This record gives sequence, structure tokens and C-alpha cells, in this order.
Amino acid sequence: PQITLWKRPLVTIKIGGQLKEALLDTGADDTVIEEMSLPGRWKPKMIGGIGGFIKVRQYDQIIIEIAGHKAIGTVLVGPTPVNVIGRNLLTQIGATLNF
Amino acid sequence: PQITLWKRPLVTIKIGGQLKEALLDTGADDTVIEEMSLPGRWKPKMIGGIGGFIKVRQYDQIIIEIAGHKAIGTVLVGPTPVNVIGRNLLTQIGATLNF
Ligand SMILES: CC(C)CN(C[C@@H](O)[C@H](Cc1ccccc1)NC(=O)O[C@H]1CCOC1)S(=O)(=O)c1ccc(N)cc1
Repeated sequence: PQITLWKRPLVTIKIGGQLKEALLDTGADDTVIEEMSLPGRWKPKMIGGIGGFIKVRQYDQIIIEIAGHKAIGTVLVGPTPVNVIGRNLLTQIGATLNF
Repeated sequence: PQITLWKRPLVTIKIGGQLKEALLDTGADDTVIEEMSLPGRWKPKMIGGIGGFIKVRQYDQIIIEIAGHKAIGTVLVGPTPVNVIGRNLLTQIGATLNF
């Protein structure tokens, strides 16, 4: 698809069997998902943005279906107010910015 | 151009004759730039990011060149870890996300 930016670029994702809405975010290095459980070992990480830093749990080798495309990579889970799909997974679905 | 997302989508912008670097950020509703004086009057705005809310100075109808493309619109000035070009100006330069 070609997604216009008049509105937030929101897509349906599927992660750990759960359907969620997430923002396609070229400004985010890594994918960050609102608090949930994910299988596997995790390690703590700090990520910073507007308003400062939050501590998240970093899970590797996580599969997410993004708008019907399967991608695999690191998924951070923490007290983010929005689900964001970051560049680490955007690349895997072949997403680009065009102007 | 077409911008892939393997690296941060950082571009040069020009605002009041000064060159700055900024992040093309589809996850950002608004455009926020680090402290600088802009002409004219400003008004208060609160914006929320990953770590909570910050207060910014909102200036309207500001002329800005983004990666060679002219935009005229709202620029928020305040403590951000990186200059971000948000959807309000991404739409003016004709940017779309594609996959
Ligand atoms: C601020 C940029 C540089 C960094 N973030 C991405 C941005 O797209 C961020 C995403 C977001 C949207 C809504 C609520 C909360 C977060 N938008 C954002 O702050 O919108 C503000 C700025 C102007 O308009 C409103 S991030 O969320 O901090 C982040 C950092 C690291 C990782 N790994 C993932 C995400």
C-alpha cells in the first residue's frame, strides 16, 4: 500500500497470538509494544524520547505479522502509551518513505 | 527521493537561514525543533511522547525547507532529544509511506 500521512499511519498487527493496532513509525529505532507477556528470556533496556526515558524488556527473535506481512526481530515491551512498529521491523516489510 | 529505513531517516532542514538535521518521523503528529528563536508570537502547547508530556512554544506559519522541499506550517520549539519533522509538514512535502 501507499499510506498517506493526513492521519496517523495505524495498522493491524498480530503478536503472541494477539491482534493490536500499531503506528508505523520511521522515527523509532526499534519496535515498542504496550505491556504484555512474551515468551522467552528478556533483558532490560532504556529508551528515550520526548518526555524522557522508560525502562523496557527487550525480547529477541519475536515474530509479528504487520498488516499481513510476517517480520522477525527485537520487540521491546514496556509502559509505552502507543504500540509502535519501528525501523527494525519496517525494513523487513520493505517500507520506504517517498516524496 | 525514496528513503529506506536501514539507517535513521535524517535530513538537512533550513529554518531562518540556519541548517539543522532532523528526523523524518511518521510517528510524530507535529514538528518539534530544539531551542531556537523564531519570529512572531507563540502560544503554549503540551505534547506527549514515550516518557510523558513536555511544554513547547508553538509558532504558526513558519517557512522551512526540508530536504529541498518548502513547507510553511506549525513548528513546536522545546526540549526534544532530536529535531523531528512530523506529519503536519510531511504531508506538505508530499511524503507517503510505502510497502
Ligand atoms: C521522538 C522520537 C525521536 C522517538 N520516538 C518515536 C516517535 O515517533 C514518537 C512515537 C510516540 C507517539 C505517541 C506517543 C508516544 C510515542 N512520537 C512522538 O513523540 O510524537 C510527539 C512528537 C511530536 O508530535 C508528538 S519514541 O517514541 O520516543 C521512541 C524511541 C525509541 C524507540 N525504540 C521507539 C520509540
